[PDB]
Amino acid sequence: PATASYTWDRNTATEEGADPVYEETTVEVPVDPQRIVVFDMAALDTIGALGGEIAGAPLDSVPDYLEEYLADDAFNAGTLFEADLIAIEAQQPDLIVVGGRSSGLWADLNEIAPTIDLSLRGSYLDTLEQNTTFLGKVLGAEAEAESVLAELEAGIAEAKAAVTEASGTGLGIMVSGGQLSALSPNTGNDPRGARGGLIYDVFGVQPVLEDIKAATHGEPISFEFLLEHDPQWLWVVDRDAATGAEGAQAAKVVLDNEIVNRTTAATEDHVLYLNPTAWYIVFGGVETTRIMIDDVLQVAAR
Repeated sequence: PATASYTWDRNTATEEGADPVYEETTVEVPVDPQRIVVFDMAALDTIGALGGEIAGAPLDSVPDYLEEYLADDAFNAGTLFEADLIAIEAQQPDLIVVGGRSSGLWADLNEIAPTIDLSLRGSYLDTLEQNTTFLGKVLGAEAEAESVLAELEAGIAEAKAAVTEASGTGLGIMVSGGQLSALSPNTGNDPRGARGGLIYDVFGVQPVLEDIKAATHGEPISFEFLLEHDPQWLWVVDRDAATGAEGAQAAKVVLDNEIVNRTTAATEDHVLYLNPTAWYIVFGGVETTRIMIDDVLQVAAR
């Protein structure tokens, strides 16, 4: 009937737009927990992949590829941002897992049952390894955790090889509301920007500019930006697809314009679309990382 001690540097800020202030926190998590409530899809992902089952979750947000890991009678815990604390309290969970968008809900949830925050810390890759190992200990699935990490390391290396063999320069963009935002390699340990940098930081695409963030100003880029710097490969994340934005046109059609069609990437069939839900909503987790690996491996085929 053991517990496992979890200690991390918690962002005490509740807005995710606020300058973080980190404070070390420890929580005693029960081993082999029997009613887990998860708000962070990436933790939901990994818990499923190690053989677990989710008892409660923001159901309206669970991606179809993770739907299978819900309990047959799983209850709705809230949304990605907000908790139904009366429902949850009634449901008497024994472990609650929070992260990212739900990071701020930590203190309220922890009053109900031991809650851990598996927000991204530092490296996407460091987070993948730590969270998966830890959850392994919680679920009594240490062997499975060792195994999926081995698989994921081999898959990631496979994709990096594919990217290297494609060579060239690349640019990651995120389309939202007909607008374009340049993705940039993550500079610093700032975990706000780890997601954008994934394509460069984990998979090794060489950036079209040695300092994209600089040239970008932080402001959206024009179609003319693509044409100017003309990356060999263009990696596209349709953010509106992932968030359920109404009246939004698909990334594909947004990029179907006289300017972009003159781009090297377009004329050479070097525009690759990444899975919006995986790359933008979930961003972490075992099955999600596999989806990423398959997405990157598309360069091999072009």
